[PDB]
Amino acid sequence: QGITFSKNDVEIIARETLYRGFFSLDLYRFRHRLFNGGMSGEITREIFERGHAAVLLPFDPVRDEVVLVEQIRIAAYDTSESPWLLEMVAGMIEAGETVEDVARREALEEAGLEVGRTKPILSYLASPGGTSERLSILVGEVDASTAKGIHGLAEENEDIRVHVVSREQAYQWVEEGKIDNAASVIALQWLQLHYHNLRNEWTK
Amino acid sequence: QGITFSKNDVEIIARETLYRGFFSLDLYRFRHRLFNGGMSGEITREIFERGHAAVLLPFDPVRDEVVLVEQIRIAAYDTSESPWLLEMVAGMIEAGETVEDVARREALEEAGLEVGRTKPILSYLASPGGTSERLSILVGEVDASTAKGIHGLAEENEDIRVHVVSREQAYQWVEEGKIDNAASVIALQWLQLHYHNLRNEWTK
Ligand SMILES: [Mg+2]
Ligand SMILES: [Mg+2]
Ligand SMILES: [Mg+2]
Ligand SMILES: [Mg+2]
Repeated sequence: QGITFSKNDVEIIARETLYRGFFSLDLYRFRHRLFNGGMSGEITREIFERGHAAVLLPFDPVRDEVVLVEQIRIAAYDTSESPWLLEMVAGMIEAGETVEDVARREALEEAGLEVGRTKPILSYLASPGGTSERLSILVGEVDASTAKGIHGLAEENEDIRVHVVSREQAYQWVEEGKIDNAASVIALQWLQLHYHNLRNEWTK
Repeated sequence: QGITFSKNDVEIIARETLYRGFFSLDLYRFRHRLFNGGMSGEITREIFERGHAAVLLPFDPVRDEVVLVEQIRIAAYDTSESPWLLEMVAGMIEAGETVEDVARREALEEAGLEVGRTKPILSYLASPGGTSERLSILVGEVDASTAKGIHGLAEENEDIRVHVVSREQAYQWVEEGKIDNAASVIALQWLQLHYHNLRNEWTK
């Protein structure tokens, strides 16, 4: 069971910078084994290179509440009723940083929140046919009564409003499509599948 | 409760295509309302434009099984032990096509699967800080005993292997990180939250 081939079965011949700006787009040139027993020819794929992220689900296990952050995401505009989204605390991981240190820093900058205990949720590839981006989600213990107001770093044009909802309310917003970004959907579905055990662990 | 601002509260000044090849990278230039009042100055964001996708979770409600498709995703290479991933049937939506039309066509091309009934799962933004991509997931009724072999369009260098596993095994592979692409994580978490009702609905 499981996948068929490993890194022994693919060679990346070269990568070519197609675009270099804030982010990059790279042409990967590679060959790989085929399920029928042969080797492919040279394949090329355009890959959006934008680094990787840490994501924090801020969960108050005493109150059974979730902290959401609201901010504009212009890329949502063309397919959404509004480009302002309800999301998880999150940010890019820079060289030498840990997932958990980024999560804590962003929780303070984006929601004014201190974080207590943490546990991993899941680490996922956002859209691996066209981007390398991986996002690593943690759940962090918070006191949701301390989560309120307008945050974000103005010098980076980051304008963020905190919302506090019950867990059940956040999950219903997923089921209704009011929360519809991957990081939040994955985190809140995970929470709906693990909240009993997590609340026990964090309130004993 | 809910979001604060709408499309009336943002002005997209211009979009500039910075790169065009198979996909595009666009620079959005815009200004938007601020939570504390007033308007931002001009902000620019680089946005990866690659269209939008339909995703099909193939679920056999008689057997409580899912059909997975395996193929290489070279963008996974740098952060994964292998770039061959276990994934949902999925494909790009072309002009005029519906999510359902694409899901049914791809199920045949990628897994040799006829699909009976379908239902919506969720529609999500893959990573809206840097890409506009939206993926719309359906669950599709299949006979997993018909699922086997190698598929994909060899003329597009699409080499795909079918795997059939129990729902429980697929979900445990999500928990373990062996399935870690957003579309499959979201779909299989949804299935874990809804399978009892879905099996009752589809075996009446
Ligand atoms: Mg952020
Ligand atoms: Mg931030
Ligand atoms: Mg596909
Ligand atoms: Mg296909």
